[PDB]
Amino acid sequence: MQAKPQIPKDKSKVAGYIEIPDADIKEPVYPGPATPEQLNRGVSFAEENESLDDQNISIAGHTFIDRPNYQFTNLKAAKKGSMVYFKVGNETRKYKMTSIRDVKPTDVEVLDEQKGKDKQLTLITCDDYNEKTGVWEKRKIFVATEVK
Ligand SMILES: *[C@H](c1ccsc1)c1oc(CO)cc(=O)c1O
Repeated sequence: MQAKPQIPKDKSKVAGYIEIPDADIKEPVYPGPATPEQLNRGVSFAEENESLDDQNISIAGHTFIDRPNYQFTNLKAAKKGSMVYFKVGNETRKYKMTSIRDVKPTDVEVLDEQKGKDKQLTLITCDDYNEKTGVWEKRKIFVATEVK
C-alpha cells in the first residue's frame, strides 16, 4: 500500500485488501506473478505485468481443501451486486460482479483483449481439482467491473 497504487518487487507485503461483505471476505491481496509460494499464503495476481493503475487486475483464487476459512472459500456465495471493495493503496475501489461465468484451462478465449471496460477485477477462482493431471477444471471467473 502506497501513493498511486502499484506493484513493487517485494512479493511479501500487501498491495491492497479484498473486501466482499457478501462473501464474508476481508482479506489481504498479495501482489505477485501467481508464483506458488504467493498462492500458498494468499491470493495473487495472474501476472506481474498488470497493475493497480491498469485496466486489467486479475486475482487468482487459490481454493484449498485443508483450510475451511480462508479468502476465496466463501466467494462462491457472491453474486452480481456483492459490492467488491478493493482497498488498494489508499482508495476504496468498488467493483460490481456484473459479468459472471466459469471457464476451463482449455478456454484460452476468455483471457484475451476484453477491452472496452473500466478497471475490471477478474476473480479467477479455480475450483474442482483434477488429480489425473494436477489441474483445476472449473475456473470460475467473476469479472467485477469498477462500478459507479
Ligand atoms: C487455476 C488455479 C488457481 C490456483 S492453482 C490453479 C488457474 O489460475 C490461473 C491464474 O489466474 C490460470 C489458470 O489457467 C488456472 O488454471
